[PDB]
Amino acid sequence: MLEVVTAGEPLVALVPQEPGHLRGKRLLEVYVGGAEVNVAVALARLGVKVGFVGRVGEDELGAMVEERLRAEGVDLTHFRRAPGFTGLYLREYLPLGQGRVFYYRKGSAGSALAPGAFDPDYLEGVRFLHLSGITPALSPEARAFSLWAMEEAKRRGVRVSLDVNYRQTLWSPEEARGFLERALPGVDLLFLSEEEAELLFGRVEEALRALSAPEVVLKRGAKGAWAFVDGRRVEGSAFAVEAVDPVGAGDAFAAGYLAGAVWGLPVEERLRLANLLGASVAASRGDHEGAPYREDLEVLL
Amino acid sequence: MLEVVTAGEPLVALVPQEPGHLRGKRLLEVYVGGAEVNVAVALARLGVKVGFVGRVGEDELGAMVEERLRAEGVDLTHFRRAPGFTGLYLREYLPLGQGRVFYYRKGSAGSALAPGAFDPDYLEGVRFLHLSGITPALSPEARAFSLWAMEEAKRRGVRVSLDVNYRQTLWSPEEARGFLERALPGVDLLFLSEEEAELLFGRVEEALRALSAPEVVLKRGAKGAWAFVDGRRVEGSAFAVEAVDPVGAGDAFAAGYLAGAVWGLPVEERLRLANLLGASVAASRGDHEGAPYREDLEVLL
Amino acid sequence: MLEVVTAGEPLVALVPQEPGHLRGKRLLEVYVGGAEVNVAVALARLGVKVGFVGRVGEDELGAMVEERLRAEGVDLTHFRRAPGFTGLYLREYLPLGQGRVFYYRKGSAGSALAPGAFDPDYLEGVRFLHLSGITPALSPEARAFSLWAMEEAKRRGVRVSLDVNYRQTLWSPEEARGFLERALPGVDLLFLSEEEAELLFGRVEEALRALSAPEVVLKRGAKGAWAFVDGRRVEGSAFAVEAVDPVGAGDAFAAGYLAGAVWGLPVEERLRLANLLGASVAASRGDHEGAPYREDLEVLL
Amino acid sequence: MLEVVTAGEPLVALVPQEPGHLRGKRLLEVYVGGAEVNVAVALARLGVKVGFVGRVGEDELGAMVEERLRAEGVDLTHFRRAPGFTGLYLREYLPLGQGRVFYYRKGSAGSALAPGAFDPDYLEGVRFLHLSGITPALSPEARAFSLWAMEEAKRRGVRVSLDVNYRQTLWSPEEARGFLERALPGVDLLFLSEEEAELLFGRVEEALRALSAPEVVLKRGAKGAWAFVDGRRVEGSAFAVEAVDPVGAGDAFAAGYLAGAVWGLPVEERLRLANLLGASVAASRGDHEGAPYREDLEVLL
Amino acid sequence: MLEVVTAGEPLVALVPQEPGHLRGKRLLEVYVGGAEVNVAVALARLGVKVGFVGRVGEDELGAMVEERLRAEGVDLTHFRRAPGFTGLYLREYLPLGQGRVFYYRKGSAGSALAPGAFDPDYLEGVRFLHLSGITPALSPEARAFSLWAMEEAKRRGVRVSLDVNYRQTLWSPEEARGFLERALPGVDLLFLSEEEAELLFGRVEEALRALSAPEVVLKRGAKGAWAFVDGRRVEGSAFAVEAVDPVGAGDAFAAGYLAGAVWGLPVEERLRLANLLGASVAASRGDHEGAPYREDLEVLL
Amino acid sequence: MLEVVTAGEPLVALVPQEPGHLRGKRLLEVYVGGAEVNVAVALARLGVKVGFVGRVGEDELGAMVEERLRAEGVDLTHFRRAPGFTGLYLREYLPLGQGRVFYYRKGSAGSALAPGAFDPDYLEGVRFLHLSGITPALSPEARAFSLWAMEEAKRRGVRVSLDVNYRQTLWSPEEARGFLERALPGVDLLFLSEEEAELLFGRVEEALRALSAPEVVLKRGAKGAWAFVDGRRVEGSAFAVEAVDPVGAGDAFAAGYLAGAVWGLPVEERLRLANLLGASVAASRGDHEGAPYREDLEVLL
Repeated sequence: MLEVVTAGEPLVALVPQEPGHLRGKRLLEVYVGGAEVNVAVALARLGVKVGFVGRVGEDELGAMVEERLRAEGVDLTHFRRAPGFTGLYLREYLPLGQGRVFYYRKGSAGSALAPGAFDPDYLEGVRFLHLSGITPALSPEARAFSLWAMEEAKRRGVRVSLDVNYRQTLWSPEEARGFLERALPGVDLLFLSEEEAELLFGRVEEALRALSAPEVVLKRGAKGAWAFVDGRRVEGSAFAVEAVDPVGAGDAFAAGYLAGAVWGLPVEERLRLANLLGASVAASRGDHEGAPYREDLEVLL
Repeated sequence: MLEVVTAGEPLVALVPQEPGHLRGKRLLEVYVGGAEVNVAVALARLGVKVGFVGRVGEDELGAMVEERLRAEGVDLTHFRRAPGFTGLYLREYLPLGQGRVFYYRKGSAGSALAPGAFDPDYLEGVRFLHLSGITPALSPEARAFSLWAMEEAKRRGVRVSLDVNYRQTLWSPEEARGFLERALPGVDLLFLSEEEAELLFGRVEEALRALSAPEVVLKRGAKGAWAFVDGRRVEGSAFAVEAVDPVGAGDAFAAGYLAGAVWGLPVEERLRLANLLGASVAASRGDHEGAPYREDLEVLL
Repeated sequence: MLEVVTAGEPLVALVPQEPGHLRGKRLLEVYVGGAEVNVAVALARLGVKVGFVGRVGEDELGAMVEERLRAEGVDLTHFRRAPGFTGLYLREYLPLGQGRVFYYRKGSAGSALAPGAFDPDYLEGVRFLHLSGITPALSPEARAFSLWAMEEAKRRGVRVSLDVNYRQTLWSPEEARGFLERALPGVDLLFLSEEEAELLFGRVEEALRALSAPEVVLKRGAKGAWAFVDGRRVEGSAFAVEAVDPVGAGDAFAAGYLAGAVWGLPVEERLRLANLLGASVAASRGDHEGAPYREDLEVLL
Repeated sequence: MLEVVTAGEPLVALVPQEPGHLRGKRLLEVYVGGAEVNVAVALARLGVKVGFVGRVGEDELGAMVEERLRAEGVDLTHFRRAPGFTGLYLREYLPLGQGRVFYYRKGSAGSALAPGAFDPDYLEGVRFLHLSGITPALSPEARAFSLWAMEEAKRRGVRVSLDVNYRQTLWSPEEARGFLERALPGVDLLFLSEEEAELLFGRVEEALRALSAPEVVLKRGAKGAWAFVDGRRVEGSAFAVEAVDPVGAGDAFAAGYLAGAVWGLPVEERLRLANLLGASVAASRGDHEGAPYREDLEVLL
Repeated sequence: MLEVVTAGEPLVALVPQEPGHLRGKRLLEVYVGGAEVNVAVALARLGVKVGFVGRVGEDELGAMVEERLRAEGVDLTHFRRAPGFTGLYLREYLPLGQGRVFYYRKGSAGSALAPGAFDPDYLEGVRFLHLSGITPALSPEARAFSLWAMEEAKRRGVRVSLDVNYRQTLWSPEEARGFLERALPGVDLLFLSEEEAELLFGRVEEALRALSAPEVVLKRGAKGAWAFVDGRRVEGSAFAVEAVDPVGAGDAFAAGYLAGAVWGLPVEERLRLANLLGASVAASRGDHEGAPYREDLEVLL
Repeated sequence: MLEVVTAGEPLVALVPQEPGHLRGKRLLEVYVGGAEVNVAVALARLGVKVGFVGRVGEDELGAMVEERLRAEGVDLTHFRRAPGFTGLYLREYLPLGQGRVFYYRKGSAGSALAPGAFDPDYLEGVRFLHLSGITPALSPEARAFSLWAMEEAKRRGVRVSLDVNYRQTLWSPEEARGFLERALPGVDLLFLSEEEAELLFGRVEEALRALSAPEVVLKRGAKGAWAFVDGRRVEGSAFAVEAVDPVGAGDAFAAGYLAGAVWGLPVEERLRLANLLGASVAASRGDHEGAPYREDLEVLL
């Protein structure tokens, strides 16, 4: 039976082979991305039974997303290609660290996701229901899907895990705050960035007051991160590793935390695991390339 | 002074390095494409003074299209980057020959082209205004621009050259037929393929009565091509070369025919030149990569 | 329910990117191969429900073979990674056509296959059990498994399909002849090439009297192929396409013929389908890369 | 006349182009490896007259090993391809530093090497006879070859240089200790790792007591290294350079030490040279790629 | 109207893809280089109106230099291909940092440049005239061109910017001192390296006495740099970034300083800008690849 | 003892990876070339004991040429690196077939060859001395060396083989004719192409009366070739293979003919062998890459 269920819109990533302006590249690398897609893959590689709910288009790029989700062993009971196109995006990372991203996903098959996008009995028996703030920001339907989804998960006695992921492209801090204001009641585990808390609440403190979920994980760059359970406040191991491709590192972190949770580990081990996946992904090119496999944690253990 | 002026929506092409399904590729080559862009660059390489009218987005792909046109020596007096994104498309050529394309250009800055897009006096003293049937098919504003453009060209004694290029993606054979029947009177040089004639008029014979422009060039696959000028029907040289990447060959063909015209060469030479350009492009990867330079026609001469 | 079940030793292929001696290559491409693996993946792409029975080692190459089969949708109920290593082989295609292969598979986890390797009830309700003459040649345990397998299939009314594939590396024409003469009674569909018939029976005529299975398909290079069913001899379509990487073409051929059979198509269509699959693979690099997807036969239809 | 003679089994290395699990790679880089092979190449590039004794198979990979040994100028009086195959291996280096290695060398032509594998008069006049602990661990014949070899070198008044190289794949710490226990009497220069001394003697101290050769070089990660001559104990320059591909760095270190010795340099210069080669190789991909040439030491001098 | 005019000889750079001796490479990357060429491109990318004076050969490499200068938007009123060849050079960067360069430019079309190489009225209205010490060292004609050029720039009320660039391949410290001794009277902005001052004057102090131009910029490795205006001595921000390809970093630095000057910025902002471009280029492979575009400075601002 | 001795200027070839103008390539492949070098390596691969006489510069490209010759087993007794640089050249093959070359070899260490370049006694006991018409064309010193060389060879009863290879770059058909008329008496085996005969004597008929050497082989494109020996005219096998990289094919042809001669094979076999070598090279990239190994002629036999 499923331990984790994540949902969202998968994307195909087009990245250059090295630093530099995208305008000067003549070759691009292809990867499968998407916040929840990255989390599903990372969990799946760790031995966690995960299911992914979503849609891709009936095109070559959608077929690519599906092969990857299937090769990795994700459950696609409610994942399928459907009329429409698969969204993609282009990334470029500049010499001195100032990167930029371009989207071609507006109106894609996967951006659809409306309430009822799958069968709620799927969630039955599942430990977690992970979502990302990107999804509800895609369209009104998705914003509705999100709420419906976590509500149907609560109704199933399933913990809701949410990764804020404030995408300024999708919506303004106001709408973001709005959704959160409405969604927060049902979140059990909330993943937040210091910059997000600060960009949506003024300071990394106010935010910690407002968004008071049973468990909050505040990621703070290379300065470890703090996990807030039982009013207590555990700090995480900072990392002195330099970023190869920092895209997807936050997704990996979230996945490592969930894996630890799903495996009933103390908050310290959950944090140690979170940035262990986060660091691995940050250390590799691609969105979730670098995510460690079960057998790997075992050996380093 | 300019001899030719083209106009349309530039596109960035993403192409795998060898045959096979796109779902399995991990690398894509980047090329600057677009029917009119391809003609402009080919003419520019042959030494014909050419200007391209159009828009790209204010992103990295748009900047890429601009440096390309600039590097080739295309006049961009009325070409510029504007708010919005640059359209792109993916290509795939299957082992046995069956190909497929995927577009990500809907709502791009380039498909905006509406009447009055450039200063008409730009066309003054110009020999040819070149357009593609792809342009009016992008939208009603582009369909209008098309007509307005040749109207302004005709008003200035500028020969109007039109490459049908029927794209089933954009419109139906009816709307295509509709646009044609309306635009034909302003056309002086019509480039047409057999399939289109049949796909739009039943047979390569009826299409020729209906679409009777002052000079009509009918491409016939490797069976050469026929040039209908002055009740006369010049037959072109058939070529025995295998297509590497046939995509931009028709444009290279028209461009060579135009260069031949702009130079006032006999129909026999325009065809020879047209077939030459088309083959060099067909034998190369990319949309217009492979198009020869004047110095090449000098030597081969 | 499964329609076809294949079984054998998977192999990882290492191939240079262009012709030339292997001693001079600095780069090798990695592909998943294996006669039966190739058939399974081709059928899986055509929508035929197929299961592969076999073992790989508990290494990185074995994990690679497994994700591939999983990504393609091959049932692996009885396929798994086991102690030992995964066999691999290097390939080399010389400029003028003379090729050479090098094997590193002796004692691999995959060449273990012995009688009872899987639960026989797996074959229940299955249309075909596919095997290759390469399998029984790997070892006496594999030679036994082979016979046991088809015995179990026949006992279940499952049609037994066998691709001779005489590998001089593994055994002599005598042992090959010996195995054949013993296995033939349990065979319903025999795929054979002219060279093998001659290399094992003197001439492509004697081999046909001796090896008289209910349905025998004799591949004849580019001279098409003959299908001998019901005293009838259907001749196949000859193809005029140049081999890029001929290696996995025979398997693609059998797979298409099997898909045609599983779909209950006339011998003419099985051959058309078999020749189609074989050509698409021959025109591509890799062992089974190039094999078409059902959606391709839909369109070409 | 020869200054140094090394012997062992050459291997061909298959490495991915970047970090990551071998299972996800589709391209591999080819290199010539083997402990003693790496030492022979490094010495040869420094101007030291070196001979290499060994065998490769009569295959493309063996031809590759020979071209490399010959291109570099090693003496192959007793090196030749012989019936059988050339051994190979696959390496993979994980994002966070946990690498793994897979072998396909068991039963290779080069694993043969039995006593008398060459003509002992070859050693006559030679300063050193370098061997690696990998060789005697390959087979009983090789274990015999080793002892025979250094015995025939002593009998020739040739110093024996041995690099422990404890390969846990070849044999257990017990057998390792055994061989050393028997071999130690004839070793003049022994190269040891701190981890080895610790893994075979409990602590980097006990080992220093037991293995008391006229000269021992204890490599200690990036913490320089200690050279033990005349009861004295010289320490080596630590290095603050990060590992690109640390494979073969120990071989390079050994080669630089021998080059210094062979050139009659004080123990400090021998150590400075040792980690100068070690650092160069560690700084490059491949097994011995990066080994500096004579002219290089000269310039930095 | 032009803000900056630079002149010299463009070169085509052949660099390996990674560290290592050029002798072992089998693939080389192609780039457009040349001290003044690099400066012109960097200025052009920043929005500064720049013109480049020079010559390339009538070969494929010259056509490549011109496309790049044109794509980037440099003014080529006085730049053209002319009978003769385009110079090239090969670079190699060793594992531990000891690189080497090989030239094939002697007698190239661009090495010509004699007094009158262009029309002095071109300089009219221009803020700066940048030159590099490489040019006058190429030939007697060029040495003459330099003096003539800056003299004609002074006569036009144009500030002369000179980057010493002591190339020991072109001339000895004596001839270098000579030219400077004669040229110094007309230099307004002189760019100097600490090693140069030291290699041509004994110590970074004497040099500062002798070469007393209205403004001198002394580059000091990663130790920032000092700008000397009004007897005052401003220091520059040191940088803790490691060199990817340090070739052209000095040109980029010079360009950033000029851009700041051309934009009337205080000496601190000129220095901040100088090493901002310098660092970007040092951070990328190629000669001027990595040079930032206008829009980039804006965003980081 | 040596059977053949070649001599000339080695060259390093830089070639793009696919057809197209050189101005647009960003990557170049590196190959060791040189008419005589190509012959030497081909013979060396076929097992013919061969020595190459020549010089390269003391740079990285020269070291590259040397390791190549050494790796192939070419005797370099009189080959060495000397002050100066190694010549290189760029190549470009256009889509439709029109090719162009660019040289950077003037004044190289290799074009120094003057009379007395090696010890004449080196030629003793040697079957053939092979030279190319390219050599005497490099300079008067090389033109002298050429004559001196064959004079010394003839004085030793060594057969002199000469491949005209008329290079319009080096000299005119008159100077070529002049050198020929003077050298011909010392020639025993003359390799000539039809174009050269016509380009130097009007028609492939006159050239044969004038240039009447003991054995003349006239290459005739794909129309095979004629071998004129003993008033007899053996016609060679025409080949129906498409040129991949035709550049070094003529040398591969001569080399095979020479190997055939050195082995004392009938003219029919020399031609068969010559055509075989030429085709294998024509079908491969590089100057002499593709040339077969003896073990290949063994198997194809």
